[PDB]
Amino acid sequence: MVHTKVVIIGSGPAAHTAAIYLSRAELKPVLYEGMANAAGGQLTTTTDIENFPGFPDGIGGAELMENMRKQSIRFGTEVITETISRVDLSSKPFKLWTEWNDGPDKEPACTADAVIIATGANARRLNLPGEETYWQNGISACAVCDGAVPIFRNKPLYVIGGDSAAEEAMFLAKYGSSVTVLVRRDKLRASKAMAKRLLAHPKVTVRFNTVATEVLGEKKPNGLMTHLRIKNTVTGEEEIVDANGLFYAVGHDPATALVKGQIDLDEDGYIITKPGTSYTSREGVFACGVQDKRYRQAITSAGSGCIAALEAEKFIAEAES
Amino acid sequence: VHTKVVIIGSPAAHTAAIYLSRAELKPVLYEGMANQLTTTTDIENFPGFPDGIGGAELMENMRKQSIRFGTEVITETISRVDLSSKPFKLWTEWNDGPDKEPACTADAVIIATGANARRLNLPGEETYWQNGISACAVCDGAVPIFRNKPLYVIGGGDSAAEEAMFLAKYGSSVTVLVRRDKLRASKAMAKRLLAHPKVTVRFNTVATEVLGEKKPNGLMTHLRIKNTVTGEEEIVDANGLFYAVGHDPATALVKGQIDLDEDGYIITKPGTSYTSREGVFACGDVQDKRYRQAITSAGSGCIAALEAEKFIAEAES
Ligand SMILES: Cc1cc2nc3c(=O)[nH]c(=O)nc-3n(C[C@H](O)[C@H](O)[C@H](O)COP(=O)(O)OP(=O)(O)OC[C@H]3O[C@@H](n4cnc5c(N)ncnc54)[C@H](O)[C@@H]3O)c2cc1C
Ligand SMILES: Cc1cc2nc3c(=O)[nH]c(=O)nc-3n(C[C@H](O)[C@H](O)[C@H](O)COP(=O)(O)OP(=O)(O)OC[C@H]3O[C@@H](n4cnc5c(N)ncnc54)[C@H](O)[C@@H]3O)c2cc1C
Repeated sequence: MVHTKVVIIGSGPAAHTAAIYLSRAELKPVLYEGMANAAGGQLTTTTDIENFPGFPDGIGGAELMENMRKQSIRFGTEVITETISRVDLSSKPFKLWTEWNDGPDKEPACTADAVIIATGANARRLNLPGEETYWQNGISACAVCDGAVPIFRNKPLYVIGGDSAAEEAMFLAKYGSSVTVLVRRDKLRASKAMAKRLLAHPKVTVRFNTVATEVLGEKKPNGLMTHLRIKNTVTGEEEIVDANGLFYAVGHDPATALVKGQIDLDEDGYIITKPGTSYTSREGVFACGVQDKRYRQAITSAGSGCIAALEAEKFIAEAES
Repeated sequence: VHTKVVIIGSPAAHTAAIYLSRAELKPVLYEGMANQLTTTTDIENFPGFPDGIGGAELMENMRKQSIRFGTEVITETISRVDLSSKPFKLWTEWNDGPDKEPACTADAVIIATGANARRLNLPGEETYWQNGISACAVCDGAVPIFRNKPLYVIGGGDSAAEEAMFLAKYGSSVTVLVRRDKLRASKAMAKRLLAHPKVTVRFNTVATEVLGEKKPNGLMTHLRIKNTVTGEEEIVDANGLFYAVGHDPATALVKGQIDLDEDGYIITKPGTSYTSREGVFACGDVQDKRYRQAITSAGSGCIAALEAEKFIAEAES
C-alpha cells in the first residue's frame, strides 16, 4: 500500500509461507507475486509434486501454490499481482517501485519497514524446440524432484556441464536404464571428484561435445517425451536417440538483480544470508527460500520462509517504540 | 538387520524418510511405540492447507507417504546407540542390553527425535489439552477461540516473554505466572515485556488447576492459580493457557557422543544438519531452537535427507 509494515517479494513457496506467518501475526504483510522476470510460484510449472510432506498421493504444483495463496489471503496477506522494478535500500523505510511504473521522479509503489525476499532461483531452460510442448512431461530441471516418477524408471535418461549436472545424474542412475550426460564442451566443468566418481559409475555415460538439438515425443494430451535429437558439435553430426526423460542442468539464475549491490551477493549470483537464517548482508531486509543453492527444494524454501517471517516479526518488535 | 540410513524420530523425520526412500535407499524410520504434532488439534500455520489440517491427520498422511516411498517404519523405541565403530549400532527399548545385539544397524543416521515442550501434568490438562492449552503461541495464537479473550502463560525464560508479547496481538489481556518472585529472562526481553501494553506479570504464582468445559468437545474457561509464597489459591478467567517453560530435547540417546549446547539441543553447523560426529546428522527440533515449527522441522529433515544421500554416495566411491 502507501506504507506497509512488511513487504515480501516473489511468488514462491517461501514467500507464501512467510506471508502466512506474518498475516497470522496480524502484521499486515503485502506480497508481490509479480506479472517470471512464473505467474504464481515457480513451482507451478511442475505437473505433480510427490516429495512434499502431507500429500501421500502427490499434488499438482499449480494447485499447491494456489492453496498457499488462498491461505495467505485468508490470513490477511494483501497479495497484489505486480512485479517489482526497483528497490531503494538506502533510506530507513525500504521503498519499492513496480515494473512499468518505475521512474527516478516517480513515487514508490510501496514502502515498508522490512522486506522479505523469495524471488526464486529458477533453473535455466534451453528453450529447446518441443520443450514448451513436453515441459514437465519428460523435461525437468531437478532430478531429486522428478527422478522417482515411474515414467523414468528403467528408461534412457538424458541430462544437459556444471557440477549441478553430475550431482543429479549420479542420482538419476538409481532409476533409469541408461543415464547419459550431454556436455556443451569437451571435458567436465565440475571438480575432479564428481567427474572421477561419475565416469567410473557404471550406469552413466558422458557424451562430450553433444547438445540436444530438439526434443521429440508423442503428440497427445499430456504427451510424454520419447526421443532426443542431439548434435555432436565437432562434426555437426545430428542423431536422434531414445530418451524418455530430459533433465536441464545449466546454472540456475537467481533473481537478485533488484539488489544490484544494495544487498551483497556471491559469485554465482545468489543472495548471501547468515547460515540457517534469513538475515541478509543488511538488517531489515531478509531473503529466504534465493537463499539455498545446495538443496533447491520447496519444503526447504517453505521452512526458510517461516524463518524469514519469524525473524521479520522479531525485528519489527525492536523497531517499534 | 541392517539398512542404509536409520532415521530416529516420528515431521522432519518423516520428511527425511520420504526423501531417502524416494532416492531408492533402505531407510528405517523409528516412530517407537517412545520416551508431537499429533497432540495439536488443528494446524493452520502449515502451508498448502488453507482450511487447516489436524496434526494427527497430517502425521498420518506423512506416515503413509513415507511407507509408500519405501521406508521400513518400525514402531520400536531406540534406547542406546554406539557411535564408536564405523557402522552405527542401535538398540531397541527393553532390547538394549550391554551384550544384546543391535536391532537394525546402519551406515549413516538421521536424528529427528524432536524437542518436546515441558508439560505441567495439571489436573484437567489432559482433559483440556489443545482445547485452550498449548505450548507454541506462534502456532495457536490466531486461533479464533483465543482472540479478544483472556490468555494466561506459564514460564520464566525468554521464550515465555516472547510468547506473551506475541499473544498480546489477539487476546484481550495476556497474563504470565512466574513461579518465583523475579524473572529468569534477560533485561531487554523483560523490559520489552513490562513495557508491552497488554501483558500483565504475576510473580510467585503457578497455575494449579485447569478448569474448563467438560463438554464432549469442551474448551478451557478458567484457571486456579496460587501465590506460591502465601498459598492463597485464586480462580481467574483464563480463556487460553500456554505452557512456555523450557523444552526438553530428546537427545538423551546421544549423551555427549555428539556435541551439545547448554540448553541440551544438538549443535549443528549452521544452515545444515551436520553434527559434531562426521557421519550422523541431526534435523528438526533437535537442532532447531529458535523456531520449533513443524514446517521448519520438515525443512531441516529434507536438509538431513539430502546431506545423508550425499554422504552415503561419497562413502562407497
Ligand atoms: C523444472 C523444475 C522442476 C522443479 N520440481 C520441484 C518438485 O517437484 N518438488 C520441490 O520441492 N521443488 C521443485 N523445484 C524447485 C523449485 O525451484 C522450487 O520452487 C524452489 O526450490 C523454491 O522456490 P522459491 O521459494 O525459491 O521461489 P520461486 O518458486 O522460484 O518463486 C519465483 C517467483 O518470484 C517472482 N519474482 C521474481 N522477481 C520478482 C520481482 N522483481 N517482483 C515480483 N516478483 C518477482 C516471479 O513472479 C516468480 O513467480 C523445481 C524446479 C525446476 C526448475
Ligand atoms: C501444542 C503444540 C502445538 C503445536 N502447533 C503447531 C502448528 O500449528 N504448526 C507447526 O508448524 N508446528 C506446531 N507445533 C510444533 C511441533 O512440535 C512440531 O511438530 C515440531 O516442530 C516438529 O518436531 P520434530 O519434527 O523435530 O520431531 P517430532 O515429530 O515432533 O517428535 C519426535 C518423535 O520422536 C519420537 N522418539 C523419541 N525418541 C524415540 C526413539 N528412541 N525411538 C523412536 N522414536 C522416538 C517421539 O515419540 C516423538 O514423537 C506445536 C507444538 C506443540 C507442543
